[PDB]
Amino acid sequence: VPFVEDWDLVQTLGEGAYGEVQLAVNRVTEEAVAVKIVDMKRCPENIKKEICILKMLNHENVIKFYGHRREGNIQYLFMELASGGSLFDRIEPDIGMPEPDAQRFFHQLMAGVVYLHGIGITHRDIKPHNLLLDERDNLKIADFGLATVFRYNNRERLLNKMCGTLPYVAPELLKRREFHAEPVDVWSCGIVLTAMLAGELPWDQPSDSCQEYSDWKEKKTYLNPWKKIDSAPLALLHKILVENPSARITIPDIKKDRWYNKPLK
Ligand SMILES: COc1cc(C(=O)N2CCC(N3CCN(C)CC3)CC2)ccc1Nc1ncc2c(n1)N(C)c1ccccc1C(=O)N2C
Repeated sequence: VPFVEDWDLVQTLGEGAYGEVQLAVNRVTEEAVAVKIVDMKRCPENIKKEICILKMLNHENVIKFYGHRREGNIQYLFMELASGGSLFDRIEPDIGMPEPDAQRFFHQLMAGVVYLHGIGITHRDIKPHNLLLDERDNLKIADFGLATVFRYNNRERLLNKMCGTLPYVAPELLKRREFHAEPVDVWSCGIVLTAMLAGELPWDQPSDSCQEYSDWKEKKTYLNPWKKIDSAPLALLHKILVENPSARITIPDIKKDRWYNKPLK
């Protein structure tokens, strides 16, 4: 039975490259939090950056950082517990989920992304495994290990590093030497929305050599996953998944969309 200062580490909630996440229970107060354990030896620069960004975050749709402790080579990051687990586990394969549930989660995801963008942070790996749920099914954006600053002192910096998850990544990230941060997070949110409504990802990657990607650019929406999605949400996906990032819809314009504003069950 291991432990750190006043807390005991009681079960493994997830694993991952750098380490694992444990459910941590304060023996005394009985509060329960999640602890991300990282083996600094197994990079120490990387956690310096992650903790720094983590301390900036204060929003109801973003995971909260409570503090940390270095104990020799291991860093313990104390963070909010999302006891409903992941959005990934609410998606039925080949089905999706009810449209009203998808719309609610989409609203919550936009609120968290507008918050991050407004403090000049980009997440860079939005996908259902990184979107967690509290006990009342409120969404929380999680995993800031690839996050970075894109605006500082009111001045934007373009990105150049390749990163993320291929099926969710925007096409400019594969084709351009440097690109703007915000339209890349908007694109990944569009892939999430397709997942929630269809239970299927549309392509392996958004390249000219991928047939499924070519089929979309040729507007063949009688094919899957598109043919499973109602016309109203499909019209929003046509404005998000636009190849040219400067023609792609922005978040203030998403908030004006017809489906975004439709009252549902
Ligand atoms: C009790 O908290 C968690 C539980 C589980 C999990 O295995 N289940 C099993 C099914 C369970 N029920 C759902 C409701 N249903 C009616 C019954 C079944 C939901 C929870 C998964 C994750 C939980 N919480 C959690 N918090 C923060 C993380 C993190 N993980 N990890 C692992 C992360 C994973 C991805 C990205 C970021 C994190 C992370 O940084 N933290 C802090």
